[PDB]
Amino acid sequence: GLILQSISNDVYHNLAVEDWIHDHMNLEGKPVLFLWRNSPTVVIGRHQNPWQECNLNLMREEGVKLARRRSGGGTVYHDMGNINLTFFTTKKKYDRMENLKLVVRALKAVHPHLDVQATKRFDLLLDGQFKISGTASKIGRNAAYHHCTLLCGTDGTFLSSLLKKNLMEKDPTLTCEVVINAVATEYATSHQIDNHIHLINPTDETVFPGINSKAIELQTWEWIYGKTPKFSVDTSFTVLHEQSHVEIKVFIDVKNGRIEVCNIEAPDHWLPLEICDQLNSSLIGSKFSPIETTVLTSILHRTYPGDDELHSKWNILCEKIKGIM
Repeated sequence: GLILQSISNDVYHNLAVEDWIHDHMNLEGKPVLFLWRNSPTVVIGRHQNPWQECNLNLMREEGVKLARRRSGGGTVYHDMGNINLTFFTTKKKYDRMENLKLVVRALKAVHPHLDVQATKRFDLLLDGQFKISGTASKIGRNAAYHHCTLLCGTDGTFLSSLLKKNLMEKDPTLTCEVVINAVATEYATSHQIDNHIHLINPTDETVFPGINSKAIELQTWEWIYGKTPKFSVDTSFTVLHEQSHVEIKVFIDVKNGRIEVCNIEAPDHWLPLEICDQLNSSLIGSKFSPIETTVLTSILHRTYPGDDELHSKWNILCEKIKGIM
């Protein structure tokens, strides 16, 4: 048996460790539990769409990081009140359930007869209502690791905000540290080995042969965003005018975070078509994200003299545009 914890709260590092172990240490009759809490950070499954899950703009103003993990699964929000547990083992001995049950024991060993249990969809219902735990997995040819999160003190409301109830909020002394032990304890017993948690720092590559490489990688926009499977936009929105309404059309095709086909259409009478070209064009092959509003208005504020009504109608466009970038 073996139990490791991380002093760090830098998701990317705490993630790199994950692989390391999976790409390295032999879990053959040598299972490994790894526990680790991260700073506020939104994490998406391997093949998920960042722009779909979170209010990146909101996240942005918020010191809140985004990250994409090598394991499949859906999106959960991490913070200092969120306990991550990864059960590394041989592919031969992989048992999501065994793990969830393990956690329930851990849990009850700290709140005698607490209304928590496993489900069909491998999460954990507290009181049949509030959910408090998420699942994830990753399967190699010989070994497999079942990742999983626990909600001790994370804020559901501040979370709620990033979509498109807690533990301590039930029992104050359910401090993660407490739950971290309770778990480790239970895992100790379950294989019978020094109830000792081997603390670690994720950056220290004397212990971890060349890790920060991976850590940088999982951080590259190319990887975080650039992996998002092909996805398109087929929308519209109307601006007042006058006082009819002038409609706009937007149709973008994205492939690997890069725009592949951008067709932004507006009525020539309201706004010169050779502008919507300028945009569409300076946007093809560009990365899908907010647009530098200096290059933005640069486009024309130098090109087309000074029509305040022009500039004004230009914004209202960029506006609606950036509102979905």
